[PDB]
Amino acid sequence: HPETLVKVKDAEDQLGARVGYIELDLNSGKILESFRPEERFPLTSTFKVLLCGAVLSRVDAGQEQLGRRIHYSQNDLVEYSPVTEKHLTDGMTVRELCSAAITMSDNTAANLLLTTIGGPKELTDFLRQIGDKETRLDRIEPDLNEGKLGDLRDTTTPKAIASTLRKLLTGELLTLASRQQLIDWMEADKVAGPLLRSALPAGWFIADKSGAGERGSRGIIAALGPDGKPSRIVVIYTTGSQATMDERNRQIAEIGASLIKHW
Ligand SMILES: [Cl-]
Ligand SMILES: [Cl-]
Ligand SMILES: [Cl-]
Ligand SMILES: [Cl-]
Ligand SMILES: [Mg+2]
Ligand SMILES: [Mg+2]
Ligand SMILES: [Mg+2]
Repeated sequence: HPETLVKVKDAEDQLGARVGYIELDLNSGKILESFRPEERFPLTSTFKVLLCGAVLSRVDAGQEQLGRRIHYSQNDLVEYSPVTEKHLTDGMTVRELCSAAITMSDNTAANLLLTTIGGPKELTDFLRQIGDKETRLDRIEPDLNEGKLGDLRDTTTPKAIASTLRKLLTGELLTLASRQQLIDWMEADKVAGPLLRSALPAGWFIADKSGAGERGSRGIIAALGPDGKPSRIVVIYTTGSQATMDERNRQIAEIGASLIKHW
């Protein structure tokens, strides 16, 4: 809706940074609204959904088991790993790792899952195979969060990842069991949800993944809608701002508030 565009522009002005935005109709994939939809932005932790989609695709193909236990070491632990920090001695199952990676944004969990699939290049190959010609993962956590000026590594476009999310959550790319598991992880309660959850009306559905990185990078991908069912995909990205984190979050949240008000 045009009012949302005005709020996207106001966010650019307040943040001193580009903001990319797309809304899709979930059933049809029709683009309902867009701003800088084909410009590149860092993925940051939004990639963790794509990662777990690649894992679930392997499960469906009999190449991975959700109950397989992954053993790792102290040196595998990277910053912002609140779940994996608690399982050095006992390990974690693949299922537990995806839950941590999505719901808790656990960085080491994502790195371990990347090992299970064979690395960033294998994620990128999975994306290409399902028809995403843009998204790329090149590095692991935390370096993928760098957000360097002029760097194409670890980026997507709003349009590309919106379409990819729709492929993962709807249709037949994943089995029903895997689709539902991915949605369940994305819908699970989180510690704080400033970007969209804070705007979402009661009774509405949201399955989301946020991301935050260096150099102003921030984003969210979501499927949301009224009456306990999703009906739209929304993607919002920004990078480059040196405003405070609170200001970044507030500006993105106001985009979401507009989307809901003008739904
Ligand atoms: Cl535009
Ligand atoms: Cl564009
Ligand atoms: Cl492995
Ligand atoms: Cl959030
Ligand atoms: Mg060991
Ligand atoms: Mg649930
Ligand atoms: Mg809840």
